[PDB]
Amino acid sequence: ATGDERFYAEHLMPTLQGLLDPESAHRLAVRFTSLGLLPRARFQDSDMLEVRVLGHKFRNPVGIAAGFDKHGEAVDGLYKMGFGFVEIGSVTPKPQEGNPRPRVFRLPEDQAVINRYGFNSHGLSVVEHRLRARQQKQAKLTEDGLPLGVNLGKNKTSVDAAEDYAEGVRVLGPLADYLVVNVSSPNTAGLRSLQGKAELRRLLTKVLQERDGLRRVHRPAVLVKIAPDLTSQDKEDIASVVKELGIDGLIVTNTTVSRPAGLQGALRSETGGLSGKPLRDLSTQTIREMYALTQGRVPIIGVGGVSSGQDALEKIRAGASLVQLYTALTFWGPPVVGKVKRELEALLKEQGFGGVTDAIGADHRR
Ligand SMILES: Cc1cc2nc3c(=O)[nH]c(=O)nc-3n(C[C@H](O)[C@H](O)[C@H](O)COP(=O)(O)O)c2cc1C
Ligand SMILES: Cc1cc(NC(=O)c2c(O)nn3ccccc23)c(C(C)C)cc1Oc1ccccc1
Ligand SMILES: O=C(O)c1cc(=O)[nH]c(=O)[nH]1
Repeated sequence: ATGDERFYAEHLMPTLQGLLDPESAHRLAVRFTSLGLLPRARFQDSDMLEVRVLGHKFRNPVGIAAGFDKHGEAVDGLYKMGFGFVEIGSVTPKPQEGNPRPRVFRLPEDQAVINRYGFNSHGLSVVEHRLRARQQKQAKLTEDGLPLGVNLGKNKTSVDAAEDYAEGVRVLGPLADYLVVNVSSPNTAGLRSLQGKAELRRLLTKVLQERDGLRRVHRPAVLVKIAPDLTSQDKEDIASVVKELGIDGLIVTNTTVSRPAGLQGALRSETGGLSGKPLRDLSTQTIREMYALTQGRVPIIGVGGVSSGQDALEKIRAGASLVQLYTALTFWGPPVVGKVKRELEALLKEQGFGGVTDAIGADHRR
């Protein structure tokens, strides 16, 4: 536990959060990150944290989840924070404002957040030019083990979701190491309902056709991001279509529209997706189920409620090859990234694993 770690968690972050509502704080965090105004990330990544998956090398398995850098403004500052990979978005085809404010809420007693941003997005064209301005720098980062993902959304007024996602593949696919199709945002009408098995097969067939049409060095992996709120039938159907079509991986999970018993925050009954600690074990159980339904042959990125090495390793043993976090960054600040990495390496050694790779799916072999 470095000095920075306790100072940020016990003094600095609680003070700033006391002065700034969550949306204003989010905006200032993006600005400061984009300018490089961050503490020293001292942790050096060891060989045991390296993972090779989705056609790329990841120097460590801890990424920043979608929704923090929605518009691609802070990618290099996020690598400087120590993340092994960065995912931007969600990005919609046209710019759109999102839902009226207030639309973000903190539940500090639960280590949780509720949000109904509604896909506020600068749009594909603005994000395209931002990534083009650093495209070759990113190629060098990716070669050195720091890949980039892009998360694709749809506009609120769209009549055909599949054409929204196709446009995103055509415009940002050539700039991404992997693309994400959300079947799971809680704050757009009809989005998650993209589950009708034949409809989902139609959607993903069109996405993969568009992807396969891109030139070889600009052809990304394609992943599906799902909610934790699916029925057992929904999960069976998703696993089936994913294997049938050759989808490259899954992200598990988005926020939940459930409200687990025991939440204490005054704002627990606000509409929106809940993230952070109340989501942690629901997300881990969804990883465990999707890994089994796909026979361990489809890489999973595990996400929901991760703030320690134990949280990360539980998801890896359940089936994740990589993990992401977001809500913990908002309460701990930048030092949380090195904390998770240091604790994960210690636990791997304690449990007798040679590295991250040896622990993926290990609970299923017991
Ligand atoms: C404020 C906020 C905005 C988010 N926006 C997006 C988004 O645009 N697209 C997406 O796929 N997930 C979005 N997410 C979900 C996260 O990517 C992640 O799946 C979820 O928050 C669980 O991780 P966590 O508990 O570590 O925060 C958002 C989450 C939060 C808290
Ligand atoms: C990494 C980070 C995050 C945040 N905060 C948020 O992002 C945030 C929040 O506070 N609530 N929230 C709800 C939904 C979504 C986001 C949020 C803040 C604010 C408290 C200013 C600062 C941050 O970086 C620092 C901290 C110290 C020194 C240098 C950089
Ligand atoms: O409201 C959004 O933009 C949003 C919130 C969230 O939790 N997940 C997502 O995919 N989008």
